[PDB]
Amino acid sequence: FLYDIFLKFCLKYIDGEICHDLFLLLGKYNILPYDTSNDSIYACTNIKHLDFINPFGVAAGFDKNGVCIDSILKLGFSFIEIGTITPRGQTGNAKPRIFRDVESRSIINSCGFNNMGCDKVTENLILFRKRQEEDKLLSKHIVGVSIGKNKDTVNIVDDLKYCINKIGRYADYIAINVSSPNTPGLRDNQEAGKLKNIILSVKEEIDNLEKNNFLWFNTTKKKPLVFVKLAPDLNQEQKKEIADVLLETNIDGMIISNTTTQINDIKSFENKKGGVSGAKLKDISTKFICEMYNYTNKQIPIIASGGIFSGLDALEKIEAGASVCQLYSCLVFNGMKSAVQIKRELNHLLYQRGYYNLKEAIGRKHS
Ligand SMILES: Cc1cc2nc3c(=O)[nH]c(=O)nc-3n(C[C@H](O)[C@H](O)[C@H](O)COP(=O)(O)O)c2cc1C
Ligand SMILES: Cc1nnc2c3ccccc3c(N3CCc4ccccc4C3)nn12
Ligand SMILES: O=C(O)c1cc(=O)[nH]c(=O)[nH]1
Repeated sequence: FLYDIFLKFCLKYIDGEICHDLFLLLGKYNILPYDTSNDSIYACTNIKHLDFINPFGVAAGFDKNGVCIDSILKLGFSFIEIGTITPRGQTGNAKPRIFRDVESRSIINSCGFNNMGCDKVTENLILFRKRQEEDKLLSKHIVGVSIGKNKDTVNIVDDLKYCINKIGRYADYIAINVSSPNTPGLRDNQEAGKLKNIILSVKEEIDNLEKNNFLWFNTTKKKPLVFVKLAPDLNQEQKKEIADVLLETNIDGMIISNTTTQINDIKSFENKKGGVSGAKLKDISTKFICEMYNYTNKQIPIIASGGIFSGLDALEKIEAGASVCQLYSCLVFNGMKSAVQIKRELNHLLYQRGYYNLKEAIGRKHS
């Protein structure tokens, strides 16, 4: 209630990234609210060995620098994708680079990987991983890392392999961000051939950490899984071309999806630069989940992202083929209550539809 009144005022009177930097500060000093519950095993999901306590996690770009991991996870989430991280720190693009429409529940952003750099973020994860040893309440909470490239870097691979060698020992999973619209020429890395080299080189570098170098100082105590974040602005030819790469390279998951450049039906996001996230992306990401779940013949697990605000929105994703649901615009528009309400909303529906558990619902639309 206290943070909900304050968030409403924030959305209508204070700048989007000031708000964002303000709440993250109230997180680093552990004064954000808490969601206490062991979470019903009813909603338990998994991607290989990654055991999620609940199907809801916080998507990348929220805790870019991993300075707020404990307080964000303590809001009722099972996992956090920290990043996107780049080898060297970046100030990103010119501000204001975050805008929101309340009536249509959407966000437009041209951040351009604003982060402290892989080395500083690694130290921030080391400190959370050290806390995770003493604090038992965060021992089953997964932390993923989204790895990217610096603006001026011509060879994406060198940057991705750099990131692995520093933060790889502390990640439960590594997300390859090849879908940023604010990093010039990055979506060109989603092309079948390039992505095949990317995934393989990234997987070789994770494998090499184990070959060359207690070691896995993460939740799993195992080597990080590899996920790729895909852009919704692709043709059917590319989406199927990618599927063959993901099936052959054996990617451990695929995050569907990132922000869109296609949504131009928002009047307040007209001449603002960046990708649109929120309630407008909802249907676009679900159909991309659907397409990819059948282009990859149900083999590659899916991490849903794009317009998830409710239990019905969450079930829509799970049934399309999603194993986990990633949040972002829900935390922005609905506030701190997001994961409490959405777990509750979903559990009501899982019972109402008659599923014994969540794992029974994954891809049941295609049944
Ligand atoms: C301000 C902002 C920054 C973002 N930065 C990143 C990022 O660094 N890496 C990433 O993979 N996604 C990033 N995203 C995309 C989110 O992870 C998410 O996929 C997107 O917001 C769509 O989900 P939503 O509709 O639930 O918000 C960003 C989104 C916003 C609004
Ligand atoms: C209000 C508001 N107007 N714009 C934004 C915004 C923009 C980008 C990312 C997050 C947020 C955000 N959240 C609100 C929820 C939350 C929870 C934990 C840690 C930080 C935050 C910040 N609140 N917010
Ligand atoms: O850092 C950004 O600007 C960014 C990255 C990403 O993957 N998606 C997004 O919309 N913004």
